[PDB]
Amino acid sequence: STGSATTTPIDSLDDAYITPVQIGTPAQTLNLDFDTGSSDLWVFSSETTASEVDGQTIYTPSKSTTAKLLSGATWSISYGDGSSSSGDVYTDTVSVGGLTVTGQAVESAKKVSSSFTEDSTIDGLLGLAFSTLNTVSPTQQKTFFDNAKASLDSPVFTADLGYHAPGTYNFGFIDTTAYTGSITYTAVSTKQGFWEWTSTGYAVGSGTFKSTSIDGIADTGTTLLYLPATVVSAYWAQVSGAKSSSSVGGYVFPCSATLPSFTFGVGSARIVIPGDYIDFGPISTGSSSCFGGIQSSAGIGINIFGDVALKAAFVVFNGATTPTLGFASK
Ligand code: NA
Repeated sequence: STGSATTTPIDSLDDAYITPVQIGTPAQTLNLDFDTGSSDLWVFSSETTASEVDGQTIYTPSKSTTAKLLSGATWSISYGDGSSSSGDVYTDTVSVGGLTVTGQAVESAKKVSSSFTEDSTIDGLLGLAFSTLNTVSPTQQKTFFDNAKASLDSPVFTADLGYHAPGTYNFGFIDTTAYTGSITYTAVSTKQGFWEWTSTGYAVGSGTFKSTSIDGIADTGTTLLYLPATVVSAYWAQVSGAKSSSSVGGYVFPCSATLPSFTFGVGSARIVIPGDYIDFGPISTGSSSCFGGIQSSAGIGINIFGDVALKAAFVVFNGATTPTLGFASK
């Protein structure tokens, strides 16, 4: 089997991407944030505290003929941005892009933090990291990918995120028309439960490539590119008037600037992030200070290749017995 679903930016900055997901019988379609940096599939629901729901579409298990309470199971998760959610668990039928899993754990939110309530466009998350990070207790649950895997034509999914445009998540096949050149595969460590890999270095603009190992994760649920402070300072030093602002919470730059590209290494291959991808616009409405898309990872404890980096590539998440990542230009 295979599945193919379009993923759409939630706003004009590509802050996140939503993908429609069918849950239950008859189908209830919710727009989920597919997150390769977490392992829970959780949704706004008929159980979510009413004051914490503001425009989201909810899952109502009582209206699904295939829903069953997973008795005694609870979940609670905290993300890198300080947001959180928690609740109870149902099993139900879940379909993505025509690929169906029966008996998927659907984690129903009783509580969500303010950042979730305030984002009316995101109805929940669908985690695609390794199932060792799933928060369900006392019986840990599998991701949608892990449950689908054995049915898939190939044990893979691909992320093809757009810049200011829709893109695609495919399950079970490589679309050889969706990229240019060849795919370069690189080793993955699953020790921390993430799609963790080592980039071979970077360049700023037309500058020379610096060969240096950068361990980090491929995370579709993170908007920005978080890298070591040395790398990030080297980038922003090429932008006149750029500075790190403790008041704003990262590097800002004059909105009048033209940003340089950023290149990262994948083995002997190179992925180029155009400068435009690194502009996240005014810090507040009407400001002439713009927020940068490359930020320091210092204090986060891991480097994160988030959407700024991933949307410059066709990315293969190879879930074979020995997992690997693949990157191609597009
Ligand atoms: Na922000």
